[PDB]
Amino acid sequence: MPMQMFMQVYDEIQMFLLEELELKFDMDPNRVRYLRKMMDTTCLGGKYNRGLTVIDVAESLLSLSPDGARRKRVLHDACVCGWMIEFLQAHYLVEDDIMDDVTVQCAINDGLLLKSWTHMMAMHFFADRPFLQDLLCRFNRVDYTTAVGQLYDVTSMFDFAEFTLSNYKRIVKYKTAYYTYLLPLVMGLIVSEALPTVDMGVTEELAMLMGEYFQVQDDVMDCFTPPERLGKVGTDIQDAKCSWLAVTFLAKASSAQVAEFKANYGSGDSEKVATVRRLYEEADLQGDYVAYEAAVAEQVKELIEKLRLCSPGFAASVETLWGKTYK
Amino acid sequence: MPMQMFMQVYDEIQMFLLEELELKFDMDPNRVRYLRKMMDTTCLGGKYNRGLTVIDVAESLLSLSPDGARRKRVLHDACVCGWMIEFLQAHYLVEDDIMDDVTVQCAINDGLLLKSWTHMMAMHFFADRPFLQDLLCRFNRVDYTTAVGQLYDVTSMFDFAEFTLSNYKRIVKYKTAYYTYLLPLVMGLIVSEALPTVDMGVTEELAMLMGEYFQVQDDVMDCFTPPERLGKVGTDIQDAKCSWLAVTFLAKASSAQVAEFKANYGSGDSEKVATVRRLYEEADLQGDYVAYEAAVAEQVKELIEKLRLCSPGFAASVETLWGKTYK
Ligand SMILES: O=C(O)Cn1c(C(=O)O)cc2ccc3ccccc3c21
Ligand SMILES: O=C(O)Cn1c(C(=O)O)cc2ccc3ccccc3c21
Repeated sequence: MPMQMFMQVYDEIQMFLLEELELKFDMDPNRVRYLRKMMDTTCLGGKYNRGLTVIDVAESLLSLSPDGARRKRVLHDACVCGWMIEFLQAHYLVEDDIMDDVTVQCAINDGLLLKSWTHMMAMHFFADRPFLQDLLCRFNRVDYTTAVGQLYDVTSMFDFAEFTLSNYKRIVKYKTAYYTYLLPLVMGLIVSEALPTVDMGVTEELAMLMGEYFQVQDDVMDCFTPPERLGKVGTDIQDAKCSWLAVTFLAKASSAQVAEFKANYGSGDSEKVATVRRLYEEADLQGDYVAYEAAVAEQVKELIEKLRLCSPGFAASVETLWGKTYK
Repeated sequence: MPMQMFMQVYDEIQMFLLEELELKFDMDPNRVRYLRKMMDTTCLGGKYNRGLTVIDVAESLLSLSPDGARRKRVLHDACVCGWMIEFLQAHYLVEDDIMDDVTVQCAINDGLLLKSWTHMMAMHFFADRPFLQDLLCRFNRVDYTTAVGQLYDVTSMFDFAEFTLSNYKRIVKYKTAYYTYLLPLVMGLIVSEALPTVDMGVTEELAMLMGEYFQVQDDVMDCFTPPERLGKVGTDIQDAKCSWLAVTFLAKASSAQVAEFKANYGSGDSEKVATVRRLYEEADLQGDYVAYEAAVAEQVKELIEKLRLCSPGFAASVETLWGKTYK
């Protein structure tokens, strides 16, 4: 039911956005169809885990409520919010695709339209909701945060001085955790009108920890999960990314090993990448990964309990989010 | 005084944005300085005619008022609004520079930050102004409009069917007129609290006409003004742009001339570009330019009078905007 509900609302948002262009922005059918296809290609394909998280938070607050004929209103709002994040994520992916000629002009334009669509859908569907101003401001701030996080990530090499766990955490927090973990949880709370009933501190902390757990797992999979299983080719080593593997390796490697790492990192050359993988393997980083992740897991599991004592319905949605991340 | 005032407020906005990053977004001095330099490079250099228009509208409404100790408040607000448009323009120019690798990653990131900065500066400087919500919504809608205009422009060739004056007007209106002419005039009215005292219809019409007059002049200069005088190399012919010259030529050229135009347009080849220039010259389009612009001038001069009979102070600022465009 959640996925079927989410797809049903997508059709509603899409029809609104496309008719608005036709009726108010003087768009020709050809461009309207081009935008329908582009919207489908960029917004549909994934697992929708950011969007579905909004539904799961709202669904937990209806079944485990702190109501009647207005249930379908909360679920609909959860779906528009879910699509705002999915469209913002779609916007970032297009931006990333430019980062790595009418095709370039169209990709840039798609990036701009996807972001503008998040505002358009909010302004229409939530037009007379009292939460509209707070929702717009939290969304925009998270978007700024992400772009700032993207700066810390893209310029993490200037070179190895910023390869620290505190800077890694700074990158994860700003680049990933705010829009991937904090925002879906917060949007599900906004639509349920249950925002001041939860400890934001514990939630922010949980979002940053789950973001950390997810990014650490993502960094490790990028290096060790083969392309057919991973879906794409792992490029963190070549790109000289400030990854969890790099910063953990640099704190436990010997001076010679660090010298060997510095001379081989950030190169497209097959043998240098293999030397890096060999160094990670030999420094028992896959073992350290298990312990770091299990220590994060202990911290996550402890904070969910603190949350459950004041906000039970919310803690069970933060538990399902965690289960998805943990597996 | 306007320019000195505008630069003084830029220093204030810049300091706010940069301190906000340092104190609230955990930014290191190195990146703060990098962003100061990028902000200066992208926002400072031009003639500031969009930004200054906001000041000139507010200045006309203080000297020709429909007040006392709150004069400096209106002028300050006019300067923050002026910088919002200058930053949005800076955002579009960066986006255009990508349209024609840490440099590409940084340009994309700069594009995102410049747009996010327009929201950040508005949310801070106008935090408890009652006009904040209306200002944010009008700004965002104009930004969407521009991206839609950029779609009509970039895909004007699909090929010659869209080379009509009504489509040219559609491109100009959405791509240029809304953010260049309508928005600065509207923002100067918002800060002066004189928005419902003016006929929006006549103003929209004037903005679209001045936008048309400016784009027609810009299109003609791109073709005939030499690179040392123009500042840059004219590429409209090569790019196969839906320019005023192209659409006017296609309505007055003979079937053979149109055939000759179609076989030569949209090519980088020096001889084909020269053939296009020769066709424009031989079809007396520089003569037609004078008559089209003078007919637009007659329409502009007539609408300013209608505006002056109800909103005199506003008409004199729309007159100065016009004088700048006309010369
Ligand atoms: O579908 C996604 O957005 C990505 N994704 C995937 C995936 O199948 O790629 C698994 C998984 C687990 C938890 C998530 C939590 C927040 C956001 C995304 C998550 C996620
Ligand atoms: O400075 C600019 O923004 C561009 N510019 C120029 C220039 O010197 O390039 C002349 C001129 C005249 C009128 C304008 C009206 C609105 C926006 C820009 C205008 C403009």
